[PDB]
Amino acid sequence: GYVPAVVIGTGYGAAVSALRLGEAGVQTLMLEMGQLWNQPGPDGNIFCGMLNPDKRSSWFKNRTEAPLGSFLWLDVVNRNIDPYAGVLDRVNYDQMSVYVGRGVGGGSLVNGGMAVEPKRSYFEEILPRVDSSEMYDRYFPRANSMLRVNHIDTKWFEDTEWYKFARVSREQAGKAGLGTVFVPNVYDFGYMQREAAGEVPKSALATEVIYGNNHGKQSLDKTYLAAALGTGKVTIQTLHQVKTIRQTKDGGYALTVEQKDTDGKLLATKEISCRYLFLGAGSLGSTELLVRARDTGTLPNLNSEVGAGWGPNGNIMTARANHMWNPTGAHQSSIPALGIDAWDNSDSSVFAEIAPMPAGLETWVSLYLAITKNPQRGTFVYDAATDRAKLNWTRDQNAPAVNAAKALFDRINKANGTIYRYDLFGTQLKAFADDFCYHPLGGCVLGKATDDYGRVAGYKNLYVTDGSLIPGSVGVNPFVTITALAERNVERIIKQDV
Ligand SMILES: Cc1cc2nc3c(=O)[nH]c(=O)nc-3n(C[C@H](O)[C@H](O)[C@H](O)COP(=O)(O)OP(=O)(O)OC[C@H]3O[C@@H](n4c[nH+]c5c(N)ncnc54)[C@H](O)[C@@H]3O)c2cc1C
Repeated sequence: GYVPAVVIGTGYGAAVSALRLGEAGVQTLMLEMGQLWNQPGPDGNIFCGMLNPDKRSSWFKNRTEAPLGSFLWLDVVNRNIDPYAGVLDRVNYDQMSVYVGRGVGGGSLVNGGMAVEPKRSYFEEILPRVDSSEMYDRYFPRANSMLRVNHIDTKWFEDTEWYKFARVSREQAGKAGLGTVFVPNVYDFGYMQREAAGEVPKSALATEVIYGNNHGKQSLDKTYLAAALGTGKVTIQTLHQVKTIRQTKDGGYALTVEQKDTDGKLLATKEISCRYLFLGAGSLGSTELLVRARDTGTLPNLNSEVGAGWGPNGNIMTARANHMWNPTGAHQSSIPALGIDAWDNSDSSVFAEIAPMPAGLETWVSLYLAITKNPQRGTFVYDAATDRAKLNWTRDQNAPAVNAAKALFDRINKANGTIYRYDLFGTQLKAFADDFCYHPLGGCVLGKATDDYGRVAGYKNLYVTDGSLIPGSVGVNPFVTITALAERNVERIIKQDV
């Protein structure tokens, strides 16, 4: 049927949008292709941990996979599984694998919780048409509060075995003249202290994050989406995937929406129409919907920028082998707390999170997820034969990102007399993982495919809200930027359009 506003997806852009729509009195339906994650499973927990993956770990795969960096220790726990509506989706393109969350809350279910504001001078570089004072004065603070960002206690951090891995890389980096920074998070650090004291059920301290956290992590279902539901004007329908979007003859938008069960069986195909349509399906999902709509003729006035301008936030993973006298610990909190900030907006910039590893025994490995400044961009290109967007990104397009990450970590290795690991990513000697992405950005870039508030060019009352808006790079973990931009956008759209 008809509903005034429809929001596609339930990640950061979607959740912000729906809350503010509901507070404005606009009856809003959110359509989420994944599950509402609230049913205890066979182990009594909602989510599987990284040491006990099962079908809940994976969106329609037939075998579990080790977390990137940890195959050498965690392939032993991998098992065949039934394809199921699990929480983490590795989306494979030709030369890039993009990891995304599937469920009510999107990537907030599976992410590391790291809540980082971009450097203002970099924000101003990447989005020169956006008023940066309103962002820093109003919208970043608003996002920080609503997301429930918090800060680790420094004495606890210094003392606990669960962060030895972070302290080891801090000391090594310091020998190279390189500084670290604490990383704010939406995981409750007070709860985490109580986990270490044996006072509450463990989650971060029980090798959970990338398939969800059973405790501690304030994902969007607890924050923005709970508040949106609280308005009395928002509902969420799950296992509902939007397939097509058209402008109806009488105005507004009509959607074809497939309802499936958790085995992927098609239960129904529904038509849902609306006055206001907000896309929050992610960099991948929103862009795919719009490239499909353009190239199959259902939104024929979409512009040529739809699909363009994608980048992986310069994501590169690498690892160093510590000296035997610098063990990183068998017990590593699954939530990172420290990063190395070597980001000065130049082409050598690196912001790298000191990543835990889940093996649970001493490996001497330090793992890092680097964020770099690489101008290369890909394009999503509709394939009408398979009805899919294809991302045309080739691995050599990540050479600038690898080069920047390598130059930084070479400094650390030189200062400490250490070498890289070469065996963490596959059998072939490869120190830098250069064909994954946790932070997809772009495809429907703000001011290119849309106006400066995410209004899709060529259409009225059609909005994009999410990581597809960002021009390929933000220099930090992206969800705070997505959230703050979405706060800015929906406030203006409600005032001017609704
Ligand atoms: C392993 C991992 C670690 C990460 N760690 C961090 C971190 O610590 N800090 C950080 O800042 N970022 C992190 N990220 C990235 C962050 O989660 C991501 O940038 C945001 O979740 C993107 O938000 P969007 O709203 O764009 O989008 P997203 O959160 O991906 O949500 C899109 C939602 O739309 C749903 N959907 C898609 N298509 C459709 C459709 N056609 N119909 C219906 N529903 C649909 C989809 O299932 C999902 O629930 C991480 C991500 C991963 C995968």
